[PDB]
Amino acid sequence: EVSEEGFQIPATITERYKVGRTIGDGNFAVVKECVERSTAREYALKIIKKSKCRGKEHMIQNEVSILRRVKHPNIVLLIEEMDVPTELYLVMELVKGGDLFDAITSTNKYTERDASGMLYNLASAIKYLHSLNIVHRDIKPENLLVYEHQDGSKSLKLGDFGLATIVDGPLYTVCGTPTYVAPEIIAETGYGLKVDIWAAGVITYILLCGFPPFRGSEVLFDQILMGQVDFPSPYWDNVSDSAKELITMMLLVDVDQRFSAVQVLEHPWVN
Ligand SMILES: Nc1ncnc2c1ncn2[C@@H]1O[C@H](COP(=O)(O)OP(N)(=O)O)[C@@H](O)[C@H]1O
Ligand SMILES: [Mg+2]
Repeated sequence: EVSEEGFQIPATITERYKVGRTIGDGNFAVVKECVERSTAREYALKIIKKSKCRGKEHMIQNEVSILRRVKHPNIVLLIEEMDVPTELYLVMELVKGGDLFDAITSTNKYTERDASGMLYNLASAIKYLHSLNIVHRDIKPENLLVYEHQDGSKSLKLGDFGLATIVDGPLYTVCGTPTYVAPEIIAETGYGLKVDIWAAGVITYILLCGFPPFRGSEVLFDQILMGQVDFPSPYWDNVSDSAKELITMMLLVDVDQRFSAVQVLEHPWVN
């Protein structure tokens, strides 16, 4: 069985799953809808194209090592994995509401009730990862999935563990998306778990006004290193002081003063 992209879907996958349409894509993966034949239950099939070397070998990947460990309602669950020489197949929980990048483009901005609930979901996921010493390093809207409840309410689920790792002393790899990257990453002075809180702070800021706190014009990186968070008029005039205070504590350049996920969850705006 060959997909439209040319993927040679393993026999064991096609035996138990009916592979459907592409529901999402990224730089490294193609994600499809699929249906477990025995139950008619829907799942997502994530297909990761592995990095090729000279010769017949392919480079090894880290994502499954982290995904196997993580089980939380605000994290996309891994169901099964199938490694073949050229690609890796991941059967995951299907999140029918799509991603937060498309949601933000469609809706523009959110109410404080909606944004606070979304931050509670994200900070809940981060608290759980940080309890396991796992830093995600790629928290941003395209990696957040919108779960739609039977009553119409929504919850966020964190996905894409492609850059995730274990923090056992400071990390130095410069990685991430400029809009969401913590100043200590760009500064190359050593970073840890709280780069995820900075990313969450940037997302919360975007949810309430529709644009990021550091937009640049070099100026972008200088803005991030200085960390001056502005709440410009009229866009932020009707937003509460409580929301602004929490976003400020999440976007502190001083990592020791910056909130932990626990401190975010304890803040009155998310309670
Ligand atoms: N489990 C899932 N359920 C529904 N859609 C999913 C999904 N996992 C991923 N997606 C969609 O596929 C896109 C890319 O998947 P992701 O895991 O982020 O791959 P990547 N590393 O290439 O960026 C996501 O932005 C989202 O639109
Ligand atoms: Mg992604």
